Amino acid sequence: STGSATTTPIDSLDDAYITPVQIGTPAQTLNLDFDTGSSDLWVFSSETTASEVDGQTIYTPSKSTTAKLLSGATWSISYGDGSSSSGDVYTDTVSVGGLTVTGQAVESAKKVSSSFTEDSTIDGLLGLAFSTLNTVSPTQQKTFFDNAKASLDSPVFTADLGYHAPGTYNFGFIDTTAYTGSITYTAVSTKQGFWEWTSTGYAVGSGTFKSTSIDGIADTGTTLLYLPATVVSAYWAQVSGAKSSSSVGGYVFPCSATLPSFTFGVGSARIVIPGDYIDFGPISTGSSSCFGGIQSSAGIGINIFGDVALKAAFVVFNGATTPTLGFASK
Repeated sequence: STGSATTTPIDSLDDAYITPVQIGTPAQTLNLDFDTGSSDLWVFSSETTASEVDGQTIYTPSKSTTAKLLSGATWSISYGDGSSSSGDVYTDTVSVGGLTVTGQAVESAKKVSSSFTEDSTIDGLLGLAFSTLNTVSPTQQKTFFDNAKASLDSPVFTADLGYHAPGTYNFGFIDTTAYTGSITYTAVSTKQGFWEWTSTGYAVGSGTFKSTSIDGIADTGTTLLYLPATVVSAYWAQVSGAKSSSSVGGYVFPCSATLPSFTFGVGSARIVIPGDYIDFGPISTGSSSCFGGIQSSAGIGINIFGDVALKAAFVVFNGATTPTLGFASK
């Protein structure tokens, strides 16, 4: 089997991407944030505290003839940005782009933190990291991909995120029309539950490539590119007037700037992030200070190849017995 679904930016800055997902019988379609950095499929629901729902579409398990309470199961997750959610668990039928999993754990939110409430466009998360990170207790549950994998034509999914435009998540096949040149594959460590890999270095603009190992995670659920402070400083030093602002919470730059590209290495191959991908717009409405898309990972504790990086590539999440990651230009 295979599946193919379009993923769409939630706003004009590509702050996140949503993908329609069918849950239950009859189908209830929710727009979920596909997140290769976590492993819970959770949704706003009829059980979510009313004051914490503000415009999201909810899953109502009582209206699904295939929903079953997973008795005694609870979940609770906290993400790197301090956001969180928790609740109980149903199993139900879940379909993405024509690919169907029966008995998928659908984690129903009883509580969500303020940033989730405040984002009316995201109805939940669909985790695509390794199932070892799943938070369901006392019986850990599998991700949608883990459940689908054996049925897929090939045990892979691909992320093809757009810049200020829709893109595609495919399951079970590699669309050879969706990228240019060849796909370069690179090793993955699953030890921390992430799609963790090591970039071979970077360049800023037309500058020379610096060969240096950068361990980090391929994370569609993080907006920006978070890298070591040394790398980030080298980038922003090429932008007149750019500075790290403690009050704003990262590097800002004059909105009048033309940003340089940023290149990262994948083995001997190179992925080029155009300068415009690194512009996240005014820090507040009407400001001439703009927020940068490349930020320091210092104090996160891990480097993160988030959407800013991934959207410059066609990315293969290869779930073979020994997982690997593939990157192609597009």
